[PDB]
Amino acid sequence: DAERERAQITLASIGDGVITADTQGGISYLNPAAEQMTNWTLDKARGLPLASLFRIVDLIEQILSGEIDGGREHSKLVLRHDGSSVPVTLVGAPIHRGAEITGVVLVLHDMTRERQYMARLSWQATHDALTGLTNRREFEYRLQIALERLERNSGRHALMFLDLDQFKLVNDTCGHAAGDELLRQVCTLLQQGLREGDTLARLGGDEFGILLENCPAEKAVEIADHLRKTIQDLHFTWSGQPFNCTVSVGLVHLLPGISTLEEALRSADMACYMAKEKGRNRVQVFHQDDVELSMRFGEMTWVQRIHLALEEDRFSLYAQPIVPLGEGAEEGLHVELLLRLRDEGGRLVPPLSFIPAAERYGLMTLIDRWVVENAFRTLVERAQDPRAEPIGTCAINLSGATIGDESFLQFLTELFARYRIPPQTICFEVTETVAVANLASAIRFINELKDTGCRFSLDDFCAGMSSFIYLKHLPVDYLKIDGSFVKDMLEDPIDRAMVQVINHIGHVMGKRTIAEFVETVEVMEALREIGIDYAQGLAIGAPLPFSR
Amino acid sequence: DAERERAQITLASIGDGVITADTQGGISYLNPAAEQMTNWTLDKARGLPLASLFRIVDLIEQILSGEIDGGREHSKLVLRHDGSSVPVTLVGAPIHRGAEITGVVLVLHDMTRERQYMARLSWQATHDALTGLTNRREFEYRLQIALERLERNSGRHALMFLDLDQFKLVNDTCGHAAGDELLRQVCTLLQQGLREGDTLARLGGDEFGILLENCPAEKAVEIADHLRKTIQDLHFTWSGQPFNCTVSVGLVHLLPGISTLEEALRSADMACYMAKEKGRNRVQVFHQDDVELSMRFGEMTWVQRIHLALEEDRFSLYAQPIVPLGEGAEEGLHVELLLRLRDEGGRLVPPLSFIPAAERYGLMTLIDRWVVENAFRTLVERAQDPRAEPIGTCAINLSGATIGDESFLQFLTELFARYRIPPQTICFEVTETVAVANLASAIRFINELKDTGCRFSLDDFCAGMSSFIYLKHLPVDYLKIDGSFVKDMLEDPIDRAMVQVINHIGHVMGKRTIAEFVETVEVMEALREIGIDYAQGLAIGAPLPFSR
Ligand SMILES: Nc1nc2c(ncn2[C@@H]2O[C@@H]3COP(=O)(O)O[C@H]4[C@@H](O)[C@H](n5cnc6c(=O)[nH]c(N)nc65)O[C@@H]4COP(=O)(O)O[C@H]3[C@H]2O)c(=O)[nH]1
Ligand SMILES: Nc1nc2c(ncn2[C@@H]2O[C@@H]3COP(=O)(O)O[C@H]4[C@@H](O)[C@H](n5cnc6c(=O)[nH]c(N)nc65)O[C@@H]4COP(=O)(O)O[C@H]3[C@H]2O)c(=O)[nH]1
Repeated sequence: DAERERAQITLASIGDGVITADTQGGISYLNPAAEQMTNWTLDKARGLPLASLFRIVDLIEQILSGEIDGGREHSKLVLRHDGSSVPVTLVGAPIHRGAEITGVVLVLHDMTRERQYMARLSWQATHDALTGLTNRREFEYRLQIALERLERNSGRHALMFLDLDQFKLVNDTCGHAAGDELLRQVCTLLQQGLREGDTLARLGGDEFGILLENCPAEKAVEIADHLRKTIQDLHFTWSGQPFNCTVSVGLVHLLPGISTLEEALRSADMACYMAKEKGRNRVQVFHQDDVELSMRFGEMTWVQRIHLALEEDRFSLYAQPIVPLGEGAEEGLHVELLLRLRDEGGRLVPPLSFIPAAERYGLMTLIDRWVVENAFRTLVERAQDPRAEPIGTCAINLSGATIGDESFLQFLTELFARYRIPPQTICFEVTETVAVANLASAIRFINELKDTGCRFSLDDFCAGMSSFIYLKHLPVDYLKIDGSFVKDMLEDPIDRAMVQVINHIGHVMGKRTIAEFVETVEVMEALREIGIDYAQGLAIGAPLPFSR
Repeated sequence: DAERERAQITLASIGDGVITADTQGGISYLNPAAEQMTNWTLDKARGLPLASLFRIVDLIEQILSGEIDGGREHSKLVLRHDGSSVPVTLVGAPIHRGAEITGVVLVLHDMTRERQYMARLSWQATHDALTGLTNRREFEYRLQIALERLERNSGRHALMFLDLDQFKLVNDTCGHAAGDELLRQVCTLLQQGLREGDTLARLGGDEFGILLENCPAEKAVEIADHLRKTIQDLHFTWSGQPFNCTVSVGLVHLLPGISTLEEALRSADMACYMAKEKGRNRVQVFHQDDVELSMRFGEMTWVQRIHLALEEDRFSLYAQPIVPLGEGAEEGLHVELLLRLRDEGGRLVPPLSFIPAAERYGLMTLIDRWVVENAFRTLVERAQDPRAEPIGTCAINLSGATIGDESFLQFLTELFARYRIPPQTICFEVTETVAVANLASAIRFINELKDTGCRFSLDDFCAGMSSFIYLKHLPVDYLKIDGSFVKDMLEDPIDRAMVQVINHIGHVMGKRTIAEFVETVEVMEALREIGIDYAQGLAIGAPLPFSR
């Protein structure tokens, strides 16, 4: 029928190569994109076998009907038979007649064409890949325009920082794929509650940004409380299991002309942190003098609380083993160090409660200098026993405060002299986020320490081009695959490939990989099969006391 | 007919949303990917108008048949009418019956899905986007494996660095799109001449890398000379105009176990530079003592040549104006400074001949200290005339040598005191490549200088995610759109969009843009329309003498 013309136009409109072949070989259809890719017109290629023209290699034109893919892209090369290869990502599917497998269809994507997609490159640079909302790049730009513009600048604006109180919980509990959905659902929820001419963004992690251009002070708080209540009223469930979904809002009434971008962002960040300190699931409006004193007070509260904890010897160190998945691998003992604080009452405080508050008020350099010294102090005390299990590696986490700290190296040279621990045994751990936050400083730090004999590790690493662009400049020795991927790796196929990608690129960049959150032997065997170097988790070993 | 089942399966296999509608509105077809995207089954959406269901916005379902796109993707949003937007890149095409425009077809791509493509992310990180060959990441990794491996390491390997002698010429003359084709053609040409188990890469720019694992010394040179002759025998033509296409090969006979990656790459780079110094279109085999003395000799030759040129006052400075495209924009005079050397004979030497040789032997810090001092010296001499055209901006190019040079700031503080030129007037210029080469150092440099009052500019900038990732960390004030894009912008549609992308993202990152190589008023008007801030080129003003 002439309905073929409609179908032919549709397939011609599509950018990807479309090859339709018979169950044995012979070509049925070729869209112009496939005709171009294969160097063969359908006029002169119809009925001729696929393999006896060009070649799809790394024979293959049978596993589609048998057992392979079913949606997952696979890297292949179209050997033209004259003008060499065309790099493609294949998608195969069997052509049926109910049960009768009559042929096979292939969806080929030219990896060379990627470079040409401009409207897509322009989008990604102005939007978050996951949510589809504007990113910090575009958001700060939009905020700056709102603060300097001459036209449409009659009223006052409103800036909100909305932190999803349960994002880490969902993500760590259910896996990366779950927390991505929670963010994907919270996005549309805020999107529903926002008028036209309003900027909604994801400024990273669990944080979202709202810009309310030309909005009165009352309306601005009324809108905030509503979005806060609607996230609270949102019932989030992952594989039937429900989550107590809620958000911490920080509001800033902005003024165009007199207020600045740095002040605007720093003010919304103070007020947001305040809603969290004031118990989470709260809106907090910024005020320059009053309810700003709360930060001045909080500084003194935490200076005293952290210092008291150091003099009262309330901090203790725990050790969690990291083991090689390598076949018959010996090596020394490898452990990561985990900090534990015991409150005045005598209860173990998890790092959730004090580390962010000690990060905010700038007391982390202290905690790091305390941790490193006690890790060396404990290593000497352990060394006293001849029969004791020798430690080949000892991973210690460093804050952005320490990376910025110019006096740290001297302190470490002083620690190495005093305790005589070999540098090689030590492996400092910095998170990909912390490194990118102060990029120049992380590089300069990493190199100064690597030259001392120490080792480096890039904790909580998530694959993407940016991360692999950053990884080029960070001379780390190891890569800690973010546990959220390792959690539901055997459940969601995207996270299994996300682990698979970190491993290959990690190895290509000459880095040994570590999988975090390896809770089950089944997970461990999955990672061993993939070729992950080390496993850390509950199936390996739980944190046990290191210090006294 | 039942051929609909074949077509339905094909459209279901495709990842992108496919909406087929009537000339007025009503829906004809929806693939499951479009059904998912639009929140409507074809069972319950057939015949109902497109606009009276969901909405494609920033009405639109008519310009496809009229006049718009014809292949170019356009950013749009599918407003679900219940669960807000889905970010997409649209491709429209009219459905015909010869002349009878019966309907319309739309190809929608979910920008959220981009994040999920893993096989594609893994590829891009191990391959060059343009050529499709392995990148430096993968190539160095493959080389390292070849130097340490226990299995398949009986023989000796061969490393080649093949520099395309005319790549800059084609690119500058014809435009970016031409030099990309030349590289695309040279790729398949080397690909044709390479056996199975051989690594062919593009280690950037005009440079390609060849790894010949387990190959005898004779065969290795025989293969080199052949690939050299076949590139020479390649007839390259752009829009009918032919180019004298040829390559400079540098060969290194590698040994697995005793030889190292750093040595391997540095040796192939020395021998390659040598084929260029020995007149280009040559293969050059590396030898540790003999024909290595040529580098020791070349150091002395250029130490003498550059120093002689400084004491003989043979170097002179030229000024090229950069003008704003801004409507009724005044400002001071903006100029870029260009270095000119006059050889012993009295002939103007173009920077092509001495800058790479003075970069290699490390004499650039010298030339930069000479340039900056004479730019300030000339500015004072110009200032002596009251009626003289005042200079508001003066752009000066800095080498990676100067960026690495810790004593430069002191030198500049010394120059500012001595000549009394205000820092604000000065705009130092560093190329995106030079910055990324020593990333930590460029950031630390840029910031130290920006704090002095100076300005910064990122010369020869090419849009891509990596460049926009780097641009985040480089606090430059301006962006010099690579002239190769500006050259054939009104000819190839990809380069017009490549200019368009740099401008928008550049402005989003709060940077003023400059277009290089603005040869015609027509080009200038094109860039003005796009919203480019400044234009530099022959239509604006040619380089005239600045110094004496
Ligand atoms: N669900 C699950 N969890 C597992 C499993 N195995 C280990 N874990 C948990 O994973 C965390 C490992 O630490 P991290 O991700 O590097 O993340 C660290 C690090 O970000 C920070 N931290 C801890 N100590 C220090 C320190 O001394 N200095 C600095 N700067 N940060 C520290 O706090 C976090 C440690 O908190 P912990 O409560 O010790 O949390 C530990 C541990 O309780 C598992 O199989 N399943
Ligand atoms: N086809 C075409 N070309 C145009 C047009 N307008 C200007 N040009 C050319 O574009 C070049 C501009 O310099 P650049 O791209 O920054 O690139 C610079 C820079 O990379 C380098 N350079 C020059 N002076 C210095 C210097 O003093 N120090 C350092 N480190 N590098 C320098 O050498 C290059 C300058 O070489 P020049 O021969 O002066 O080349 C000049 C100029 O001749 C046009 O409309 N059409």
